[PDB]
Amino acid sequence: VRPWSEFRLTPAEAAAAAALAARCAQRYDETDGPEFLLDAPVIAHELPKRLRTFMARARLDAWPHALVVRGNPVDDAALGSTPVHWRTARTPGSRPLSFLLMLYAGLLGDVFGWATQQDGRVVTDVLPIKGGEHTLVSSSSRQELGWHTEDAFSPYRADYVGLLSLRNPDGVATTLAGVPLDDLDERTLDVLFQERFLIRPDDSHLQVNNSGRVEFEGIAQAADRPEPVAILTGHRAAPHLRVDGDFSAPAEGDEEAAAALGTLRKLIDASLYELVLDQGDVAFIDNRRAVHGRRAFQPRYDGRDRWLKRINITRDLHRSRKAWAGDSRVLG
Ligand SMILES: N=C(N)NCC[C@H](O)[C@H](N)C(=O)O
Repeated sequence: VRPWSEFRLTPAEAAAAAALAARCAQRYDETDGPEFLLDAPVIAHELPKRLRTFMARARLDAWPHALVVRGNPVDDAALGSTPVHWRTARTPGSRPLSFLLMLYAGLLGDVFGWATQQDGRVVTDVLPIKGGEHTLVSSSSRQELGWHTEDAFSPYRADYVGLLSLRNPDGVATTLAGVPLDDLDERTLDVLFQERFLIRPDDSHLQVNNSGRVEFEGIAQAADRPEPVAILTGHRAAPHLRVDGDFSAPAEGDEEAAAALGTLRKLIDASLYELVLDQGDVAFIDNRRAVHGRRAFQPRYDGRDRWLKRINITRDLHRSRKAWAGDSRVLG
């Protein structure tokens, strides 16, 4: 038994999906261009039927922390070396796989980016950046990426975070945890459902981690003057989760909130588990049910580092209307 739902492509299905992505790469100039953003969800209807059935059903299941699709071929020679930075990471070798991720994502919802993250790209990059080993962002390595809800600070955070493993030669684990419902007593649960916590945007939204835009103003407002929010929402028997293990804090001087958050931290630490995304594996993490992170690892810096493409997905773009930063697909 596993806490995520898993699908493995047959070689023929994987080949068909790859061919569709390659065709898109031939026909559109970029993945984040207006044209492909609009067309991808309909082109995705041509993906292998068994995969479409999996995506449609698994998303409606009550339990999974992620939807995992194994078996997409990746040829390291065609892919080329791991980029040294996200800025130069739209390499020709990675381009078809970026289209593939977008097509899969279009089966689950509306893709979007952030004006304040990797230049507002929709398909973003996860890779280790030399000098940035001990940071709190996804280009870290030697320091573990602590568990968190993606963009916890924001009402407009993704419903799903998609990850496509381009290479992962040393098998570094992604970490996941759900709400620790088997261990949270009722009183603690009660407190976590109340608006008694603070966050802050994570460091990926800092100007220094981009190559402004007015949207950085909103990040500052969120960091300097966070509004108290709940950590748990929805059904008490299956709550949605909004927390960042590093940045969450209790409301000022609220020791009962603090106790609940401390207990939560301990229970999530104790229940955190590993998912290894091997080369060609794709995961869609349910960002309402689960926190995620990434284990510490020693970076290589030899051209073959671990490298993922990544994408934020919402079930409803209109929920972030307020934050539509000039365009509906880049938020802030
Ligand atoms: N490090 C913590 N706890 N949170 C922020 C990490 C996030 O995954 C951020 N969006 C990033 O990609 O680096």
